[PDB]
Amino acid sequence: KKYNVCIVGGGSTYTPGFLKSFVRLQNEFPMEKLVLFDIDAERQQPIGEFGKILFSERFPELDFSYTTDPAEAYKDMDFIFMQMRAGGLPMRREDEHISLHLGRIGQETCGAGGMAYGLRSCVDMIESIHQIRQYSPNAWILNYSNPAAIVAEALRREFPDDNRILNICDQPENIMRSVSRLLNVSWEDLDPVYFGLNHYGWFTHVYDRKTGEDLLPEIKKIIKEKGFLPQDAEQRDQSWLDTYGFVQTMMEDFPDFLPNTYDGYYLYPDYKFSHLNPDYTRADEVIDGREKRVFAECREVIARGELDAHAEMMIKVAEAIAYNKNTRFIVIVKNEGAIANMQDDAMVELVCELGINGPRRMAVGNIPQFYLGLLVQQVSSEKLLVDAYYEHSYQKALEAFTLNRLINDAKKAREILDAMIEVNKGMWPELK
Ligand SMILES: NC(=O)c1ccc[n+]([C@@H]2O[C@H](COP(=O)([O-])OP(=O)(O)OC[C@H]3O[C@@H](n4cnc5c(N)ncnc54)[C@H](O)[C@@H]3O)[C@@H](O)[C@H]2O)c1
Ligand SMILES: O=P(O)(O)OC[C@H]1O[C@H](O)[C@H](O)[C@@H](O)[C@@H]1O
Ligand SMILES: [Mn+2]
Repeated sequence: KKYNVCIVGGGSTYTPGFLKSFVRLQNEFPMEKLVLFDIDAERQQPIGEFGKILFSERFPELDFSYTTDPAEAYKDMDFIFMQMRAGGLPMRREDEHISLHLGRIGQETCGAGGMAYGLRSCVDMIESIHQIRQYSPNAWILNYSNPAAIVAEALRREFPDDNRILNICDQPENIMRSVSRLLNVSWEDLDPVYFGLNHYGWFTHVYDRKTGEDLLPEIKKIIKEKGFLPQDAEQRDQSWLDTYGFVQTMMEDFPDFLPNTYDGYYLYPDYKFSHLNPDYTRADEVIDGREKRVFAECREVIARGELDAHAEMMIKVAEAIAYNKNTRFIVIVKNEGAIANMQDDAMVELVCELGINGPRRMAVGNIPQFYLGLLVQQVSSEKLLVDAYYEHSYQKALEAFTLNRLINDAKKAREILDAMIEVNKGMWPELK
């Protein structure tokens, strides 16, 4: 048996990493057809022409194509890999610049910039899934598209009976990968216990696979004396090294659990804002860094005619689904008791077994009071935001902005929200 796969967002900077991963895991994940879909034909073209060269060299049998036609992309598909960026990096720049220029953190998925990106994603994600369901109702939809917490909440309401949609994030695994470098072990030999929302969580235990010993006490010891580095620290930009290195401070103020690196924004908004350049942001770093290198690569290959971890995890998720492996991943799922003292309809992030029938979440119980206050505040802000999407309510958006920890003020919320409405004119829902 071989599988038909479609990548939504074929013009993404991560797509070449997917095409090379499909070649490497060719024996683990047998494919018969691959289609790159995108709404930007010119941005997707050099990536698709690079793939034709690559596939000819290393995957001749595979039938590869790139298109901007939904019918060609979504017909008779087994898996849909979604990695769109609603508004693209130019709008990510506006998310970061305007927030920082107005005295709050500007970030891709957290704060005012994340909720602005969330409103754009709600519109485009719901529109895209409806198209997909028009052609292949039973295809497994694996979504990377951000902001994941907001997208999952909106998709929960729009498709309540759809059981083949899974939102995932690679941050929990990247922390496990960083821990494996800390401990000089294979990251596949770590068994975590994790709870929280997307980009807002903590590891309560880090067990060794073979022996079951809690490695978390030793993890904090090496962090205090040596620090915390990403597993690919040699290739990472300086901003990522600072984000990972900041966990040393976080673990000294809050020593119980190993934190998701995104916790630093919510626990240290003053420090994080103080060290962010308002005129040269992370979106500019990506434009000058990853976007430039990847597109230049591809154009080098097209001109000549001849010729990782992020793309591999989604493929491994597809493998666990297609072959009913029931292996453990940290994915986003509906709560309904898994976190016992939070509401049923919250989209939370937990360890789950993954098979043909979807994620099988494991109960965590009642979380401590300190973390309950943090997560309920955030999940309420997210649910109020998609409330504004469904109700066309400016008032719901204002309450979502005010409640959020990275804004925290009603007058600042209205000031930022009004600025966001103007630049997001044709990409947001109406807010009246
Ligand atoms: N969940 C995670 O942990 C995780 C990790 C890494 C990246 N991501 C996400 O992957 C995405 C790719 O990021 P990037 O830096 O490559 O962005 P990018 O701008 O390079 O790629 C986005 C692509 O999606 C396309 N697109 C935009 N709107 C679309 C729509 N409505 N329909 C179809 N295609 C559309 C664009 O044409 C563009 O080619 C981002 O959304 C990012 O948040 C998620
Ligand atoms: O800032 P970038 O290099 O685009 O990467 C940002 C990405 O990194 C993190 O690991 C998160 O898992 C993603 O959700 C986020 O989008
Ligand atoms: Mn993520």
